[PDB]
Amino acid sequence: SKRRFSSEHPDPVETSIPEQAAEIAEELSKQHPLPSEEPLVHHDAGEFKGLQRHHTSAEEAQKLEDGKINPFTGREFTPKYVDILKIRRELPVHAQRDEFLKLYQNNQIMVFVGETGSGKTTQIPQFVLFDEMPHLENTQVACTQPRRVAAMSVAQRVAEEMDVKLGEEVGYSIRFENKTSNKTILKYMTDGMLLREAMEDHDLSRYSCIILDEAHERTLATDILMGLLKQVVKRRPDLKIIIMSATLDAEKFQRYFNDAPLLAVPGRTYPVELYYTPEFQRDYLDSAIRTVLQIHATEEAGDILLFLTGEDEIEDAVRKISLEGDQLVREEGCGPLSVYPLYGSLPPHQQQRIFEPAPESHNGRPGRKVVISTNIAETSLTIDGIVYVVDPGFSKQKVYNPRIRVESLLVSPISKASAQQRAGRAGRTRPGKCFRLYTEEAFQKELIEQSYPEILRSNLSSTVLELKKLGIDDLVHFDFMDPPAPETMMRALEELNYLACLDDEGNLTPLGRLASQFPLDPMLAVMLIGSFEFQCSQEILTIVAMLSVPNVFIRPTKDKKRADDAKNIFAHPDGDHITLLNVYHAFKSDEAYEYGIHKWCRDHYLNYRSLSAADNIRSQLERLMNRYNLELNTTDYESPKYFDNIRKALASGFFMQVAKKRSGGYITVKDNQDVLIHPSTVLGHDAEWVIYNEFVLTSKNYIRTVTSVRPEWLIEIAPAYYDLSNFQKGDVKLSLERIKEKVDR
Ligand SMILES: Nc1ccn([C@@H]2O[C@H](COP(=O)(O)OP(=O)(O)O)[C@@H](O)[C@H]2O)c(=O)n1
Ligand SMILES: [Mg+2]
Ligand code: NI
Repeated sequence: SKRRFSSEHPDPVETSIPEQAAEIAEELSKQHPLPSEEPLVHHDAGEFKGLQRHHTSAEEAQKLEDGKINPFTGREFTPKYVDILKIRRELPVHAQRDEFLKLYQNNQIMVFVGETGSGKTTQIPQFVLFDEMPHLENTQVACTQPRRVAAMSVAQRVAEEMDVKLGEEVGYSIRFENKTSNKTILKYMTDGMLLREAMEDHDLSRYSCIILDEAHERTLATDILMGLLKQVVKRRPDLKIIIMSATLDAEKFQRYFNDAPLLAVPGRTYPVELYYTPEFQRDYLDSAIRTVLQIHATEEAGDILLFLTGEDEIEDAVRKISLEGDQLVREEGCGPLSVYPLYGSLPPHQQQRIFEPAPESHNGRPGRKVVISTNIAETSLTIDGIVYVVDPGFSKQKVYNPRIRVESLLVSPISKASAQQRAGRAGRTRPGKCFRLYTEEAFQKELIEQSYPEILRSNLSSTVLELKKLGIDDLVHFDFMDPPAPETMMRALEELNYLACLDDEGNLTPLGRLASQFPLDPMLAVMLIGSFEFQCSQEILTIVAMLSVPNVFIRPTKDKKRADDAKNIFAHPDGDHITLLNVYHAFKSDEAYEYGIHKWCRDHYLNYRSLSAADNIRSQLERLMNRYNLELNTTDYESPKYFDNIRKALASGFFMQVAKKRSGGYITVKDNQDVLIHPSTVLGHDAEWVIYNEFVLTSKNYIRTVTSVRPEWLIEIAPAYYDLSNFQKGDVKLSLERIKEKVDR
């Protein structure tokens, strides 16, 4: 039965200021509807006309590959393309090309498996390109990666293998980063971005083929896509699906996909000699740095791959190994050593540096390359020439606390499966070694078998809003390969209801529809959309962007005081959200430009990469707001309302993340949890009530990135949530009781 709404228990949708803005912006759009997406263009000079769709063979394709003229363009192949072509034809998948094609042609859905390095991601989409000829039938081919870096990098690679401009025929699409055009045939993308394209077009009519790659990682977006496409095939007989996975046990995938056929590529990997440590290593970084240097000194030629858990850690490791590395060249006469980082946030031109050849030695002692990388180097891509792996046995993983309902990112021990995959990378070129910084005992006993799929480790808030935009009604019976606890799904509906993205009946509100057009956490989108109603859109727009990137402040452990002093320039007391607005404003100042920008960031102890990212994110966000008719406005700084309005917008999205100061530490509105402010910030005596961006649990529980807020404002902005009937007795409800009555006449 329909829920009743009163002044005592209002409708969260009607009381949502963001909802108002959405309704306003929605109508502005109806005065000028948007044009339909720009069409695709291609080239036919008749190069393919000798080929018949879904009847093609490997030989028929070779002749075209071996022809003068690039069939997809009409221009002629470059001499480097021919060199590359010989190399890539030595990959294992090329032996099975006709076997693969025969399955592609006779089936809608198929499973593909092979060791990392078999040539799945780079080749198979090109195989499909020749048999499908999607540009002739006015379609594309999509290939999804769980990882940003894997998508961008491999797209750069395959563009060269097809001898085409990046962004023209071969292109890539990432969140806030897009290289594509009307010319694009083969599009490598993150599984998240394909999911978003599906939200706008449910049938994905632009793609005659969809390749879900690296399924074994079983990321949240991949699992959803598998669920969708399993339906789409019914509406679309003209669509073909390929599921690629690195694990040879795919039987579960076959059943889920309705007993689809399996193609397996046999392992070509060489033997890898495993080395363990005699006892537990408490500090693995120094253990790792030493192992690398040991190898470079004592071992025969070949390149080293080091697995670490994050950028700051990796950049720190690049520093030390570069330093001690240069010392051995000078002191001990070692061969030269090159050192490259790899992690998620890296720019593309920095990404591609890992493939550079090892330096040539003049000392008669081998020159070498060491790549310090995250789990990206586990299955997602391969670096030619790696004979040596160093495995500290840690990765940055998402954990979930269903009781508290909180997502945390923590460095934690890897699965046994991951350890095997890491070691396997040393045996590609020839026999090689893998040095594990744990004990053979720990590897068998302590490490777990496999990591649970992300769907089980996530809060489903964004997942739910995505599903509803896709037209899914019953979210419990949705076809997930591994269903989440239904309790988690029900919580997400509540939260999105309070955010006024959904009504009490579960239907999308105008806010929800608009919020889904932004690639942000629902809290961030709501905050951003309703921002102009609080007359600070320009400032909130900046703050969302800053929140979309890592902490920009650099605080070396030895240099702490100077770094803190540098930060207090931008620091706003009880303003951590406002601090973010200050650095970005400082970052874009004409003053920092004259100073020189990279030097400015370094001297002020700020990270240029993070701030550069935010700048791009902000631009991409501003573009969405102009498109969907969200007004850009700002209040004069001298105004008494200036900081109030920002705090109001912030509360509008984040009102469910709030804490009140203990009378007799802090208590959180939701769940009534005792917490402490993160040491990274101190608060004055005037902040009884604060909004926090982050819940951080290490032993004791912290809230980070905090900004004070007046509890009155909470009642005004979110009256449905702060309805006292929802609260249980405690310091929190009593205090709330008193703010209510004190509103008089
Ligand atoms: N991002 C990438 C991925 C692969 N490659 C090259 O392409 C070969 C591996 O092909 P692949 O990535 O398609 O193999 P799979 O892991 O997909 O099965 C290797 O010889 C790599 O050197 C590259 O240069 N850059
Ligand atoms: Mg691959
Ligand atoms: Ni049921």
